[PDB]
Amino acid sequence: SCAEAPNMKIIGRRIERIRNEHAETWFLDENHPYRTWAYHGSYEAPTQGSASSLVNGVVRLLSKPWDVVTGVTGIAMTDTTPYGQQRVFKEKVDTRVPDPQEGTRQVMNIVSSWLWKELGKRKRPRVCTKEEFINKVRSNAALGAIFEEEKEWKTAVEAVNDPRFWALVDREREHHLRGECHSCVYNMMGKREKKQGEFGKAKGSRAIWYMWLGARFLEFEALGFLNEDHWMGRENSGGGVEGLGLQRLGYILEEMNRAPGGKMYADDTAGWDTRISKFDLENEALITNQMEEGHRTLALAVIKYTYQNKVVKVLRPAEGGKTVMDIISRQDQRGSGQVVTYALNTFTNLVVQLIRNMEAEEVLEMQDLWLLRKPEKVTRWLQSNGWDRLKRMAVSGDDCVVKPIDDRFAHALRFLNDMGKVRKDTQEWKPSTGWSNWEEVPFCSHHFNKLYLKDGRSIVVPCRHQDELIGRARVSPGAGWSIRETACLAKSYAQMWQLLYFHRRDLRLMANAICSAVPVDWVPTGRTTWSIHGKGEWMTTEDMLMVWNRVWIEENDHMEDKTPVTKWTDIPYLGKREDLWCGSLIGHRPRTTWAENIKDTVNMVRRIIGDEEKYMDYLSTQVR
Ligand SMILES: [Zn+2]
Ligand SMILES: [Zn+2]
Repeated sequence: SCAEAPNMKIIGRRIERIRNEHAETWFLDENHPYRTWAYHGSYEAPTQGSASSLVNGVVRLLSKPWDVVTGVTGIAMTDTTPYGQQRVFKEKVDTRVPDPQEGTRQVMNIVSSWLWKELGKRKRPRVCTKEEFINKVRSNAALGAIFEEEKEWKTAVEAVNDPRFWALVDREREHHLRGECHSCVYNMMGKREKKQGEFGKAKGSRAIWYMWLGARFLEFEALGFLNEDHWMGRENSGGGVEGLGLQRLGYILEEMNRAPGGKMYADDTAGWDTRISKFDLENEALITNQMEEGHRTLALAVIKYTYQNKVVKVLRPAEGGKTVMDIISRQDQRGSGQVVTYALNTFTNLVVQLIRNMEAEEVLEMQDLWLLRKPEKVTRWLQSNGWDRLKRMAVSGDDCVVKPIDDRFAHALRFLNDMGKVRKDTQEWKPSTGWSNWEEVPFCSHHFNKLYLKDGRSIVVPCRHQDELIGRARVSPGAGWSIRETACLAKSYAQMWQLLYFHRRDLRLMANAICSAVPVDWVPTGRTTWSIHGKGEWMTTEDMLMVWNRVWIEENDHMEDKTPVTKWTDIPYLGKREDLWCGSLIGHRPRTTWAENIKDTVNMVRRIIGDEEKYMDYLSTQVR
């Protein structure tokens, strides 16, 4: 019910450009629903999104028992219509978290500037080049063109090979260096998901926003070194884990459990991106004091004009079926699709958890909440304990797992709530619940189990509820996708299961069915997960038994005995209790029928794709 006071001198340039590039249809809506955001104007626009997602036909026909399981059919029920997005905005994005008291702002100031120093000892900030951007971007990124001069392209790889795209970039950078910002504007779309189960992970209603491709280069140019040089990697950050895949996250949770201390706390912040305060964006900007003078100017141009002052375009339903685009402003919060969204969240989250250990270890008191009593004590505790507490953390974005020195961590909440990083689904002052067994700790939408191998070895495999994995695969990201295109996406989900969730009985059988129903020569396409830890080693025509040995045996630094595994039958499953607990259907009437007649179902899918294609029998590589 307060703010914004829009800094019109910084954002007003882009406002009048969007206004005057639509000056015939620009108007001011008196009935706009934006309470905590700064409204600027509206103009007519076509509709976008869909009330429901299309279902992958190949995966659906090969997963009949789950047509009645609400846990998997609900994942395809995402809503992206302008009405569905506005329902998310008024609930999760149109908020205002009160300012932390002055004493709390001091701790964040001290700890943040301390971590940037530790993070930049073995590393050196630098500018990122044009060729680094051309090699990193995939053929189909988000073009995100919003202006007239920016809609000259159709694909992302097409733009980067055109000297015209790098001409618009040079002008905006020259606009930045002169003190203005002319074209860095966010596109915002929303997803309202019909959800969920009790403790189902990963997917909730959220807002997705990103800038256009040229703006994200200037973003990647000034601060892209955080991702390219692996500043949030575990080797350099201690508590980070950037770069490690789902085949390695389990070992860290096990590594932490052996160290002495209390329980393992994996509390989850509700709406982490929205809970970012204007003081945290200042503390994240402390990295600017380590850059060369040419770099420092480019960085502040991105920070002041893209991070600390944002302009967003949002759709909204109007009268008579027509829709309309809104222009709004916001000074705090984090855009979900900023180039360094993951790195800046991992940093801030490390600072938050570092502070929470202080409140538990009786370093900070309620005195310090409203005014720092003795600020000389904060820097002392960080140098004799700060790095020891980072190495007992695992932070990936807004996901964190902390191993405190004792169980006073569960009650250290006053500094946490004042910083706005409130916990999800808990009373404001109820102590946090901890985990005694690391194999139950949630982290990155997964728990991690220890799989004992046939020859006396062991890997730590990732695991999650089975309905979330089948439901995701049954989703086709767009209409008009061909039969071949949907089959290649089905092959990607199947071969991903063969690499990470092979220990699940239903997933290995369904994967062998999909691989037996999709032609053997066809190259898998698509994106099976948007998580940073899904490195995508399954996107290949290579024999999945070969790639299994590479990520679990050959290149596993936790596996000293590197003797290869020859058969798929030599790799066990989880215990039937653990498999059933995570959503398996072993023993049920319809699942047993589906397993018996899976060859008949695979043969029918083969006829949809074509009798002419060459197929392989991956079901005969499994007898049990
Ligand atoms: Zn700009
Ligand atoms: Zn499990």
